[PDB]
Amino acid sequence: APLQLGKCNIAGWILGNPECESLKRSWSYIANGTCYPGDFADYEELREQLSSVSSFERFEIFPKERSWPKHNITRGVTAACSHAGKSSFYKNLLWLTETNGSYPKLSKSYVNNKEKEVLVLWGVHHPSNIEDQKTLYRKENAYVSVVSSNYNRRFTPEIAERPKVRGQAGRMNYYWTLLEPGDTIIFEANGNLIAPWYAFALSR
Repeated sequence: APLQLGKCNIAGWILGNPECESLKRSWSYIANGTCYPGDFADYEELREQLSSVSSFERFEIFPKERSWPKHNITRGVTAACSHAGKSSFYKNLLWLTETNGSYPKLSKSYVNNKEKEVLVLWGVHHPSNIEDQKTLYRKENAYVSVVSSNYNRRFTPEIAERPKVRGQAGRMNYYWTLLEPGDTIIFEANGNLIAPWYAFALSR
């Protein structure tokens, strides 16, 4: 039987758009997208990845309140993702910002210790201007590094004046990779990382 996303699409569901329900289960096919504007890398491949699963589990990959002691985990909400008439954010990601005047370099790793695949999603924030970049990340030049046994990318914030989309001039790109059992993913960044908070374990 199909997975019913109702008002949402796969992007809004899998990122955790606050308007979208967060779920083990299975389905044969899949029947509010990104509340923050941006590009979703490999989106159609992800739709196909998720099209039929035999067990699916949402799990807290990086516990929000215990993982990021040198960064701010609470101001990272936006009117673009509002909920209960208040600013909010994707339920599966975490918008890290500076604390105490600094955004130190972070380094965070996860090993898939399960006996099935793990789907990890993250984002990179692209401010519209350099003043907002400095306000949030305390430096004009930042990087996000994501490495696993078969994935290696370094992301550079693209700062540029852009049309307002859903009220926002900034953007947020979304990315993902899969981890087989025993594979390790490492996040390194000194700004702009929208960190994993919940990830997914699934089987084909």
